[PDB]
Amino acid sequence: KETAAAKFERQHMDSSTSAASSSNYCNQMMKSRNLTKDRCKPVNTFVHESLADVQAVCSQKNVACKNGQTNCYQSYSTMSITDCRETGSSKYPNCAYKTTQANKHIIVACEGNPYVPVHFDASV
Ligand SMILES: [Cl-]
Ligand SMILES: [Cl-]
Ligand SMILES: [Cl-]
Ligand SMILES: [Cl-]
Repeated sequence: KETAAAKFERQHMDSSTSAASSSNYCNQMMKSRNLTKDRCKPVNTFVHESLADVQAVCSQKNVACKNGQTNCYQSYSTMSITDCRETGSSKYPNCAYKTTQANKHIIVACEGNPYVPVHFDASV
């Protein structure tokens, strides 16, 4: 089974580009990160910063998560992110995604020792 920290890395980190390069970024990344294997994941955000900068958010502003848990943290700075969301013509397979690049604060839930990101809650 994948650990929660590893699953967060695979689903949410893309330190290899500074930003989505084109409209097809999401179709390509959602496929390569295996998020369209047995079903199309509906919504998924990739963060374009180093893994270290994203992990460091767990020591930044503590805020509530949408579900009410209190282990969420909001980055002090805005980060380059790309939101990937299925469009209307999307249908497993042939998943299809809209790519929206933005620079915003990220909110993640943290857990463990080391205390690292395990869920992406939202961006602001
Ligand atoms: Cl793994
Ligand atoms: Cl791990
Ligand atoms: Cl997400
Ligand atoms: Cl990096």
